Amino acid sequence: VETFAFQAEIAQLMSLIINTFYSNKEIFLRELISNSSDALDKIRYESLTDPSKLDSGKELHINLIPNKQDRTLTIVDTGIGMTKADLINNLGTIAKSGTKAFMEALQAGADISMIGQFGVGFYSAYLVAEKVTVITKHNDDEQYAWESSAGGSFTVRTDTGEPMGRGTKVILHLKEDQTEYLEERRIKEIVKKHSQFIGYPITLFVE
Amino acid sequence: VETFAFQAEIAQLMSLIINTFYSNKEIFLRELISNSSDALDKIRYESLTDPSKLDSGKELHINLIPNKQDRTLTIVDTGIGMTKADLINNLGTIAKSGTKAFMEALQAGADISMIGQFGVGFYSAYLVAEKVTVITKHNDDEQYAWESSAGGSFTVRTDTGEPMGRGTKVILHLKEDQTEYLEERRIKEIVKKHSQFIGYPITLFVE
Ligand SMILES: CC(C)c1cc(C(=O)N2CCc3ccccc3C2)c(O)cc1O
Ligand SMILES: CC(C)c1cc(C(=O)N2CCc3ccccc3C2)c(O)cc1O
Repeated sequence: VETFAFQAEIAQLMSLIINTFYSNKEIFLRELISNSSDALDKIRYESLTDPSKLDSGKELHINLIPNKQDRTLTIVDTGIGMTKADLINNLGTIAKSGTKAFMEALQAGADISMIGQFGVGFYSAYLVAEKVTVITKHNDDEQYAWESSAGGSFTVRTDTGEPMGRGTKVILHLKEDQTEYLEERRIKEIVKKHSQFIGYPITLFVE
Repeated sequence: VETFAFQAEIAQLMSLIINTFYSNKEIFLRELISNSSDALDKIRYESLTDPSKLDSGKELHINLIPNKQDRTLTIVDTGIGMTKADLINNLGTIAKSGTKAFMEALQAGADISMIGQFGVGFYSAYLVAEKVTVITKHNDDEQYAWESSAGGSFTVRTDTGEPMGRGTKVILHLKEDQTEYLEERRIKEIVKKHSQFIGYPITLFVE
């Protein structure tokens, strides 16, 4: 288990998300699904010119898995996945994101729902989750587990639990008062409201 | 001068944009600026780990250049730019875009303003332009000019006019009835309405 610090501005953004009063939390799901879609776009695109990249799974889809007993909502995709390095650079640093622009926007009148415009939508997970686990598998690396309850750090370790094939799985350990998002009709409502046009099957599992 | 065919679905999307009655054309600028921003994000990001990528220009900005005499609106950025190959793959084929999802969305109630959600916002240029020229320079290639008046094809050639350094320049040869978008106050209005939060300076040139 390796423990890393978030880049300062990331930590600041996370704090903002966790601490700002903002009721319209449901947008977290849209942003996660949107990331999934992007990742699926990427493998689809690369696999045009190299079909062997599908050897780890041809089906391109997104699964939504609620679990009331564990109080978790899991979003799984069969997208391109992330290597260890992608994982650490993309989740722990500003990278190609508009972290700064977002935080500045928030001061100039913008609202949190616009987070996706700035390439940092993943962190909206922290509107509803006390902890977030990201399990990922890229064709070019082994399976890794990223994890963070915020507070300025995250961990990365190899994951030898259930091999995934290829893709990314985001496990949301929900806050106590956010169990709303484990309810079939609530989830259905949100997907219809915000993600009806996504170009990949979205399957909502039942319990 | 090499002449290429658009991938069928691209050609179909372009036709849709050109032929669909849709008054809210001003969104074209938002989408172009958004592409610019993304491209600037990318060079910013790569230049963290390799500062020599800025040798071709350290300033990261977007310029808006109207020209009433030529009836053109030009959008210039100092982003990462595109190689010849990126140019041909990214503008001529579906690539990583949601072209299909967009066109399907349009049938299921979506509207053209949502084009950006599907990674094909560039083509909104054809709401206002009869022709679009894209001049680009990536650190890893020479300067190239892409061009298309739609109708199913585009051309690519080396550009030895004015070297750019690094970046992408989108020249919009406006349709006769769209000279609206050469007016300083109109442009100002649109940038404020749709692109106020972009994280790079946007400079509007005067004539
Ligand atoms: C944890 C967040 C950030 C996240 C990342 C991915 C992912 O694997 N990439 C892989 C690389 C890539 C390439 C293009 C577009 C998006 C992505 C995201 C995903 O599928 C879902 C997610 O919710
Ligand atoms: C003609 C359209 C498509 C377009 C492309 C670019 C561009 O150079 N890339 C370069 C590669 C890249 C990488 C990440 C995000 C966007 C972009 C767009 C741009 O700066 C502006 C544009 O309006």
